[PDB]
Amino acid sequence: WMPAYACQRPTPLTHHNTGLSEALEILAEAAGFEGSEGRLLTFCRAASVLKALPSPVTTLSQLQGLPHFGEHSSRVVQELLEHGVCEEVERVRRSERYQTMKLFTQIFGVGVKTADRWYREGLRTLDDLREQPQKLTQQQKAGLQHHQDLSTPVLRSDVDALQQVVEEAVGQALPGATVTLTGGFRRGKLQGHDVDFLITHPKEGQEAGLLPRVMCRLQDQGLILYHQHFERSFCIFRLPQPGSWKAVRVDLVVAPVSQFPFALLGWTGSKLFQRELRRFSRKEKGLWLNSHGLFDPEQKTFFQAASEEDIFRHLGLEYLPPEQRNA
DNA sequence: CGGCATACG
DNA sequence: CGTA
DNA sequence: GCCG
Ligand SMILES: O=C([O-])C(=O)[O-]
Ligand SMILES: [Cl-]
Ligand SMILES: [Mn+2]
Ligand SMILES: [Mn+2]
Ligand SMILES: [Mn+2]
Ligand SMILES: [Mn+2]
Ligand SMILES: [Mn+2]
Ligand SMILES: [Mn+2]
Ligand SMILES: [Mn+2]
Ligand code: NA
Repeated sequence: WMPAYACQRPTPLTHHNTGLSEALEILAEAAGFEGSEGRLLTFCRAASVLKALPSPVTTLSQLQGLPHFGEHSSRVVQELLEHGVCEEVERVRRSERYQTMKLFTQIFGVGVKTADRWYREGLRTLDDLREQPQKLTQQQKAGLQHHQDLSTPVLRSDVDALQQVVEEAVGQALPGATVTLTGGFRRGKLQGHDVDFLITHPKEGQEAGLLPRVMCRLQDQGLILYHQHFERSFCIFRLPQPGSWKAVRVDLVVAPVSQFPFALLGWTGSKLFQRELRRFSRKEKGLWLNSHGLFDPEQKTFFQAASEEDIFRHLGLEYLPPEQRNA
């Protein structure tokens, strides 16, 4: 009925089990904060299964046979069905550890391992970090300086304005180069916390060296509040606002046209969808997938793809448009 | 039991 | 280590 | 935590 991999089923952005999936994703996030990547994956996959269902789960019976639902995740759902609340989920939500790790890892430049060390050192608030600035990287300094703006949702109106600015710099850097919106906005999201663009050129090889030229041109237009210094740039952009501006996270990626379908697939997401697609590729088809290509390790050859549709066909999967990849 | 995606900065 |  |  329900296939076991997220890449085998459509998952829309909005669905019929929002509250249940949100609770399982709390437990997934908490597992990640404790270094338990296996438990994180199971809770993420269980949440995703619910997102793919055609109607609301009303009774425990309806979980029988669903993949990734065992004793633990089924108990979470049963408590939510019976009481409207899962005691374990609420305990996590309320915990100082969860709240502080969430706060710290949401900083650009701070991962789980840094947040955990800071937690163990007794630090709890952003102002605690600002009081010891010499212990921060340039990237963390930027993430902390801009943290408030970076916590404010990006709207689709913002995205269209940013895309025009990036296109202008890309056109000067290399006439004929193209700019494609990726990430969650390509999956149909109306808001996000960052904007992603994928840049290529129709003539293989002409894109070499492009990203430095693009960044220099954005920087001299005064639009770059932060960048590293390549084929991936993780920036903070200055975005105009009524009578002011706000900081926005923007990722710029370059790929040659031979790699573009793979890069588009990977950068469009969702994260879980791509992990599941790569898992499926390797475990079920014996092929190795990343955002550069698809490798047959037995013949030692790369698959040529001209489209995302090609890639799904290579893997024997029915095609899913981006708006159904919201695993 | 082992596995859990796979890259770049 | 961080980032996607 | 769950799957094969
Ligand atoms: O930023 C994200 O979450 C994405 O683009 O999928
Ligand atoms: Cl684990
Ligand atoms: Mn348990
Ligand atoms: Mn009860
Ligand atoms: Mn994104
Ligand atoms: Mn991004
Ligand atoms: Mn590359
Ligand atoms: Mn084991
Ligand atoms: Mn375990
Ligand atoms: Na972070």
